[PDB]
Amino acid sequence: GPGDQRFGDLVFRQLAPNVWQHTSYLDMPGFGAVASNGLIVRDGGRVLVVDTAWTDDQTAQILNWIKQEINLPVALAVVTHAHQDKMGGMDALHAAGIATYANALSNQLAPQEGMVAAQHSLTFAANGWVEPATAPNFGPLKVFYPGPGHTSDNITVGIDGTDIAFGGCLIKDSKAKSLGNLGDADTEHYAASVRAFGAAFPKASMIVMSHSAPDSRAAITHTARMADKLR
Amino acid sequence: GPGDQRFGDLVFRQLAPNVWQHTSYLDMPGFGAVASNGLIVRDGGRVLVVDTAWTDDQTAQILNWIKQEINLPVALAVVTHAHQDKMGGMDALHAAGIATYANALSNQLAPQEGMVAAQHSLTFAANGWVEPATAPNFGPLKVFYPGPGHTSDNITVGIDGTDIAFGGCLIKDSKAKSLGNLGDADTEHYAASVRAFGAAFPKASMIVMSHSAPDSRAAITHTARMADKLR
Amino acid sequence: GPGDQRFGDLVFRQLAPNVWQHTSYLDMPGFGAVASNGLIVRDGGRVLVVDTAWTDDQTAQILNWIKQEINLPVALAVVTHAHQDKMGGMDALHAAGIATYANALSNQLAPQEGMVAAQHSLTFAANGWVEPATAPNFGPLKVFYPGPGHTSDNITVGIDGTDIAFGGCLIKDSKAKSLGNLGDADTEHYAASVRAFGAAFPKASMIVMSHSAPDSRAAITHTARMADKLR
Amino acid sequence: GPGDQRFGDLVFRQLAPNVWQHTSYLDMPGFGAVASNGLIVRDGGRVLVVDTAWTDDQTAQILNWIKQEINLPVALAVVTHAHQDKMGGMDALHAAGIATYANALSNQLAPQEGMVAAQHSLTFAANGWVEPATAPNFGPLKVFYPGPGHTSDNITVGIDGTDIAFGGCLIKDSKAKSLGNLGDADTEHYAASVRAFGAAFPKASMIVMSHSAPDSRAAITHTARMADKLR
Amino acid sequence: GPGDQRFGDLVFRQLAPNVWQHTSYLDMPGFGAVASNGLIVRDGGRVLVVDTAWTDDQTAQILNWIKQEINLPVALAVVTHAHQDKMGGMDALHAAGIATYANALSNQLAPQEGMVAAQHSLTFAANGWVEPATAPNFGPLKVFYPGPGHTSDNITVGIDGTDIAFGGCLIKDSKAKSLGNLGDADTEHYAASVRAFGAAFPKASMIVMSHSAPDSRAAITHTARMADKLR
Amino acid sequence: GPGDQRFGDLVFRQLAPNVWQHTSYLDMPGFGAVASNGLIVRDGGRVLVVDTAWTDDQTAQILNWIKQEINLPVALAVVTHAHQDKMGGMDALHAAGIATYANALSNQLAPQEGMVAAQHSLTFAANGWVEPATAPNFGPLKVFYPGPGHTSDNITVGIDGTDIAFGGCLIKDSKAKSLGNLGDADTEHYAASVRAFGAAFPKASMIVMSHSAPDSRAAITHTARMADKLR
Amino acid sequence: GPGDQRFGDLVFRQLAPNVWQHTSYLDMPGFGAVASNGLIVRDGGRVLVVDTAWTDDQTAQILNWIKQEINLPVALAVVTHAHQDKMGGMDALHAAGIATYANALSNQLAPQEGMVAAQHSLTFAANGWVEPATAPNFGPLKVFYPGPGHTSDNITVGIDGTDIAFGGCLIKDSKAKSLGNLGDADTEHYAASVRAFGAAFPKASMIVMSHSAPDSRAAITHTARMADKLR
Amino acid sequence: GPGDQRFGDLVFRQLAPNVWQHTSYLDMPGFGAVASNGLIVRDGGRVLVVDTAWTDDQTAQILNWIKQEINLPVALAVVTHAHQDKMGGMDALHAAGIATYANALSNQLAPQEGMVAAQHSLTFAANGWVEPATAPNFGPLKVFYPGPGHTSDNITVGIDGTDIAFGGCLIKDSKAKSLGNLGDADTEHYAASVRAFGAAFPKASMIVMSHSAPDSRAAITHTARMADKLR
Ligand SMILES: [Co+2]
Ligand SMILES: [Co+2]
Ligand SMILES: [Co+2]
Ligand SMILES: [Co+2]
Ligand SMILES: [Co+2]
Ligand SMILES: [Co+2]
Ligand SMILES: [Co+2]
Ligand SMILES: [Co+2]
Ligand code: NI
Ligand code: NI
Ligand code: NI
Ligand code: NI
Ligand code: NI
Ligand code: NI
Ligand code: NI
Ligand code: NI
Ligand code: NI
Ligand code: NI
Ligand code: NI
Ligand code: NI
Ligand code: NI
Ligand code: NI
Ligand code: NI
Ligand code: NI
Ligand code: NI
Ligand code: NI
Ligand code: NI
Ligand code: NI
Ligand code: NI
Ligand code: NI
Ligand code: NI
Ligand code: NI
Ligand code: NI
Ligand code: NI
Ligand code: NI
Ligand code: NI
Ligand SMILES: [Zn+2]
Ligand SMILES: [Zn+2]
Ligand SMILES: [Zn+2]
Ligand SMILES: [Zn+2]
Ligand SMILES: [Zn+2]
Ligand SMILES: [Zn+2]
Ligand SMILES: [Zn+2]
Ligand SMILES: [Zn+2]
Repeated sequence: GPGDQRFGDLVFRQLAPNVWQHTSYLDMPGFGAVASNGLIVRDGGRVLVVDTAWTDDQTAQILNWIKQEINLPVALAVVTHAHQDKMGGMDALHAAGIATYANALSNQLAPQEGMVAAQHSLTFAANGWVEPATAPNFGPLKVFYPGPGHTSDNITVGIDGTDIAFGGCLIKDSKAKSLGNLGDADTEHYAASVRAFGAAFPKASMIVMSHSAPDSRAAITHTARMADKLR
Repeated sequence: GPGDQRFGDLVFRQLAPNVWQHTSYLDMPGFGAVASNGLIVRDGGRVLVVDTAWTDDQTAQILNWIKQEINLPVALAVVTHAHQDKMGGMDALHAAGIATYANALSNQLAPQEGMVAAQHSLTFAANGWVEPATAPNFGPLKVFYPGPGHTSDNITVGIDGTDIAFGGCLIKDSKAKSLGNLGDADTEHYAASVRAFGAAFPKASMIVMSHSAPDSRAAITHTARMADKLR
Repeated sequence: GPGDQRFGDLVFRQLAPNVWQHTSYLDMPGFGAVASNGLIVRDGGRVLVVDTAWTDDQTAQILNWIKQEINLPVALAVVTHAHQDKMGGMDALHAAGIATYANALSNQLAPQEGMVAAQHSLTFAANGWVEPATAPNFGPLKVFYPGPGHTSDNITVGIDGTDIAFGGCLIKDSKAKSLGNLGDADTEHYAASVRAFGAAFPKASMIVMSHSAPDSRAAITHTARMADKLR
Repeated sequence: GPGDQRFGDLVFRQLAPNVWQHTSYLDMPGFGAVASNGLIVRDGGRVLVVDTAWTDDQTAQILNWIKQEINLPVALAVVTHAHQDKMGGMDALHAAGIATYANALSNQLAPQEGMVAAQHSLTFAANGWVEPATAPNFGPLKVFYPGPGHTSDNITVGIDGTDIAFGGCLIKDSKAKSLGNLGDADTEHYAASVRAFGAAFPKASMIVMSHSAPDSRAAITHTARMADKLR
Repeated sequence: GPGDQRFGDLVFRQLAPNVWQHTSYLDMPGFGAVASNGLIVRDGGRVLVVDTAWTDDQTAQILNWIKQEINLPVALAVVTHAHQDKMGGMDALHAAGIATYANALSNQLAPQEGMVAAQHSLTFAANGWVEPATAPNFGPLKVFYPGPGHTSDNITVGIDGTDIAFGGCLIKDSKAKSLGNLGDADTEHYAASVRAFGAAFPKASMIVMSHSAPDSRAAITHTARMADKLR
Repeated sequence: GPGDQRFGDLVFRQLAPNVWQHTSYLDMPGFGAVASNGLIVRDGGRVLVVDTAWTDDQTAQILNWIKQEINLPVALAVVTHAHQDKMGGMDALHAAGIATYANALSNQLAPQEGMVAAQHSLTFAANGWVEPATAPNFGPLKVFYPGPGHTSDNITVGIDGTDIAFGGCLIKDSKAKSLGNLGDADTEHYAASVRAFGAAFPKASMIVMSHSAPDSRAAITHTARMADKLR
Repeated sequence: GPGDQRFGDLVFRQLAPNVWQHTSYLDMPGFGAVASNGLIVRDGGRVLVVDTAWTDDQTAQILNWIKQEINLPVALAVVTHAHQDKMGGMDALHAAGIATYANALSNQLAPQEGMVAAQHSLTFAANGWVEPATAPNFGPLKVFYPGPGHTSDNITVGIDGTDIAFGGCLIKDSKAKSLGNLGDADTEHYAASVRAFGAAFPKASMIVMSHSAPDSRAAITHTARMADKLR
Repeated sequence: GPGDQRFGDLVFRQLAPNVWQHTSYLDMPGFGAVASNGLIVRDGGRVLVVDTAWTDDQTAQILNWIKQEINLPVALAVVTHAHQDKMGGMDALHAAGIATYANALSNQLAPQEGMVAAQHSLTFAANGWVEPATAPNFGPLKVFYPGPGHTSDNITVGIDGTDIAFGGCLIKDSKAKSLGNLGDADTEHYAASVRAFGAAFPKASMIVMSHSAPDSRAAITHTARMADKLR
């Protein structure tokens, strides 16, 4: 004990001595309140953020929680693709003077997706790993592009020094009944991309995702199996 | 009763309490007067236009008919590809201060096709549906890119709250003897694109097209069959 | 009777049968709650907005008030310069699909001022009046650039069919003790610009401004006199 | 004998064995039908056009008159500034495949003036004469930029081998009561620009202008005198 | 009688009452003097040029021959790809004020090929035929892009009203021992492109090419057969 | 005690509990070893750097000294103009992943000055103070553009919470015999710019400059007097 | 005798009367000091450089060695791909005023690879050989793009008048146990690219590479065999 | 003895052991054959060229003369303004692979002047001297922008190690009757610019110019006196 901290409209669940999952909620007609998960990482003397909340106001609340509970500057934020639940709060990050990073493709896609682009673009080598020159001061954040799946631009993040890997919206939990919103999905390459994510972080035992509590590696396998049925 | 209204050089046929088909004519050496069809949609307190007439003057006549018969501001116009019969009257729309929208590819293609580009570009998700952020205030207009067919950029429009779907020049009537002008056609993907249009609006029973009176879904099937013979 | 309507955190004061002043408030350390004024114009079947509120949330409240009290589409919005109290709520307008307009210089200045640029740029003739081609569907809104003053980009708006002229932050009331925030001011040309505004709308008897209740033409004279002391 | 030829809605007056003045009319509320004048020049085996008519349709009529009465290809057209009466018919010229030329500033100004830009830009030396490299195949057309006056971009044309100089809208006849539309005028430099035009073509005895029948050099002097009263 | 006219360093052979072949020579170490052929077309009252000579000086000689023997303005020139023998004389054309046209790809390729780009870019429909809007005043010149072969950008020209088709360097004579310079060749698509050229001008009986006297359709067949051996 | 710390080839002199002056040296033929001064500021949990050293290697040594003696991340660096002694070490900062800032004009000037541009551009209001939106996380660093002097782009920095103002190369000590390198100087505005710097930081009692130990406000007065003799 | 010259931190081994191999070293955690090889070519009265050293300082030492041992201007440098060991010293070359050349793709890739781009871009024909117009004054340097392998942009250089071909990092020695760093490798096309290199320089008997002493053609064969196991 | 060498159509006069004046001629209707002068400088092991000849062919002859009489690579060429006599032969320099340099303004002006731009742009400090970073390997060539005169872009060159300064077309000989072609002249600043040139090279005793044999400093004084009469 104790339990997941409620701060404002958000929930923070500590996953590791230096890692927290931030959760925000959006009301969707019929589907109740839909949770979206991101991460907060303390690395020495600075905080790293993965994904925004649904909105600018919710994202501001994240920064407030950080200030109150951690009290270290937020050095940077990386967002995992151009959808509202991951990049809906970019303005809040920028207003706070936080350097933001996204896949170059995410920034390209941002206008048509109605999102505000990140200030900096990540570029990835042919093997999927981020080119280090485009990801300065990322520290323990290992960024990997597994290929097109949930979206064309979806990227994933592993946390060095932990057993945690963040699949974002590419990954669903081990009992999910569907792959959810496939509006921007690449049905052909989805399955391969899921498995590439698993191979990129072969030792991760806690898989964090956007819309379900952290699961085991079974989440990866189950998602890839659902994705096979699309091609 | 009564019949199709003649206004100036144009004909307007009411298809629904809030939908009219606008028809303009161009003299083509040998082929008599060739009709081109577009749509006019009343949605609450504003009018939406699909496609221009062959010319700027004819398009001005459309706007005049709207003012006389409907008397609501034309909020926007969407044009379905970069050919004279669909975008020949862009200048008239722009002179009237009407916001115009086309497929991004249509605007790219406009100069080589001798057309004036729309002021705004539509972008489509991988599944063919327009990204909502690029189509503000479209209301009941459901815009879908079925893939290359009549042209590389041809798009289609369904009207929510009705049984009407507009195939433009992609679709021919159920007894057409050919697919017409294939000067910019994608013979390989034409058939698949036609069928994608049909699947995108599976409940539509009135199929509107550029050069023939509204037909049934048989128009879709027959067009796809003719298109099969090209690949 | 009755009095100024309170809606959410905002106040709306009707100035004319088709004109309302919208007021929003921002807490400034020491200066209490500082009011910023804009305008709302009903012109036939559509609403025109002049200036946003301080914030996106407050601006959303403006749109909500319009929907409840007027129930007509907001055809466009024009913002009078790149400062928070005039352009702080651009995102809210854009999210609502409202076409936004600003001085071309305002859009140029927006990034350095930390503002979101308008979607469309206004250009002005040498005499100060907006070039009509860049201001489509403005209706009764007569837009005039009086020259540099409060800022380099500040523009003014007269409302045809009324005795109302909006000076924005260029004009202060007839008893103001100073010209306020001169952080971006052109001290040399301020006085001349104020007088140009007065001459541009010579018949206006109700002068609306950003931070004080509507005043008479004495507001113009008094502001110009204060501005003389800067050069 | 005989008199000025009426062709369609236009009037053509022969000024020289190889020069005609083309006149088109636009209805202006109160000011009756307002004439705008341009020039047509036969130079050997090709026709040169100075200025369009008010509209695209009227400009098409010019080309038709040329074909019927001269029957030589229109090698090029030069337009004298970005206003409707001079550049309102650009689309007609471009549709006919005619190479169009304007002051670089005119093309820059075209969008805000609601005009279609010329395809090619003229650049002028410090002395006001067109740089020959930017005016290929102009033949007897001597193009001169006298400085800002009626507009910032207004240019003038002399016809080599004749006593004719075209002042466009910069020049008014010797009994004009005002300088007309000063909406885009440079009141400071107008007078000097008029006199520069006169000095550029010191031997011209027939001065052609936009809105009045050809006059003598008294038109230049009288215009410059009216312009003096603006500074 | 009589024979092929020698003018300066060039040879002109009349192929039709309004068509001449222009030939220029360049010394290549070992291969003697290598001839390159282009075309000259009289169409009414103007001359059309296909391809330049090897050099600017030789191209100037072409223009001089035209002036002496035809005495009509050269309305335009089209060049068939970005190699020295086809575009080596662009500067001479531009100095003479002649509007030049090339495949858009040719202009893109011009810098790396050490060529001066044409002033205007031709764009081709999916079927290979030039989009008319990009080829104004081409008259009897029917321009067709057969696909990649000799180069990626090579285009071909048929002359309406004659039995002549110009294959440029894509086509070799019916007894050629090789396809010559394949330095920029597309060995995979060469054969298909040759046959597409033949199909595009199915009635042409005189096939003109760059490096050999006009041949029959056997030149097309033989070239395609040689090209088959590359894939 | 004790004295100025020697670290590598550099000297660090503590000016305040959170401010150090960094000094690097470059051998100039005849003028011995020429010192260039910058600043290092500790603000809470991060370090701020003003100006680089002469070279990349020397600048790397600065970062090493910071790590050893302070052990806090360098959040950002601001450089005061595009000359070797101020921006010669940009590559070292960028290699370390440090966000760099300069006057927009400095970045514009960087190529011609042979300098590497900063990653971010500072923009200044008309009154000379930096627009806050372009200077995120600057903390106690108050950046002011005094106008052209030593160079066109020279900027100055005050340190909030101290009596220190940094004039860079604009200011010389109170006994300097000349204004030094005037190769890029604005001789007309130099004097006024010096006095503007003094007025911008009216309470500063320790004036830090590039080439001489910290002096009093007499440095400002004396520099302005020398600058008067240039106009 | 004698042996390989040690100059500063570098080693120079003469391969031919006008060719030297330059070697620089970088400490890699665990892998000892890793050598990277480039070439130096004397061609008449000027020196040509292939590849930089790991660092700017090491590259400066190369230039110093050239000055001391050869004493001819370095006309140009060509770098073989965007990695530290080949382009890490670009700044040193540029500071010395040496014209630098790289594959256009290398310059495109330079930012994401953290490299400084070359000043000029090489473009290659479809057959792999450099387009001569983009490689002026290269002399005996025959530059060939074999296709993607070690990286997407890797190019190779043969030295005319010698038996030497430089494979860079594409080629490993005849007993290498792996293909080394495959972080940016194209595993699919690597093998074919290696063999293309061999075919491009079929007579070369001394194969020079980045990380091993010059070997025979067995290096090519062995590398291609290792590369086969990747696809 | 002996006299000025005639090579082809050109004359070369040796001014110093390492400096030659190159002269080319162009026939101008009435003014006989007009000479234009440039310079050739041997600096160690390479040749530097100042200005081209009137034409590409004449410029090629310059390069041929250099090869025959000096036999050293031409490292670079600098051209002194965008007029035919100074930049008419740029193509010849570029074809030979010679790096060309001009005032940035000259390159900007080149298209309108009908000139081919230099490959590299020179930028000048406020004092008129070229910024060294933009003039690599210039050696003894001291380049100075004296301000607008003959043209807006005219630059001047001094030769270190000699008593020679090249004024180009800015300077006329000590008995010239006029300032010649003032078509692009700045009549206001001409005089001051001439005197600035004189002050920039205060020790030069041989003044070289475009259209007259080398003169004394009296050429400078006399030119400045003629220029005074223009303002
Ligand atoms: Co937002
Ligand atoms: Co039109
Ligand atoms: Co906002
Ligand atoms: Co038009
Ligand atoms: Co040429
Ligand atoms: Co550096
Ligand atoms: Co470097
Ligand atoms: Co040339
Ligand atoms: Ni940044
Ligand atoms: Ni990489
Ligand atoms: Ni695939
Ligand atoms: Ni499962
Ligand atoms: Ni818009
Ligand atoms: Ni989408
Ligand atoms: Ni396909
Ligand atoms: Ni059927
Ligand atoms: Ni205007
Ligand atoms: Ni002023
Ligand atoms: Ni008062
Ligand atoms: Ni053109
Ligand atoms: Ni000129
Ligand atoms: Ni003036
Ligand atoms: Ni009079
Ligand atoms: Ni087409
Ligand atoms: Ni293919
Ligand atoms: Ni055969
Ligand atoms: Ni500001
Ligand atoms: Ni000043
Ligand atoms: Ni003193
Ligand atoms: Ni270069
Ligand atoms: Ni090539
Ligand atoms: Ni492949
Ligand atoms: Ni082996
Ligand atoms: Ni400088
Ligand atoms: Ni001046
Ligand atoms: Ni004299
Ligand atoms: Zn998503
Ligand atoms: Zn069509
Ligand atoms: Zn303000
Ligand atoms: Zn006008
Ligand atoms: Zn070729
Ligand atoms: Zn400095
Ligand atoms: Zn590598
Ligand atoms: Zn000149």
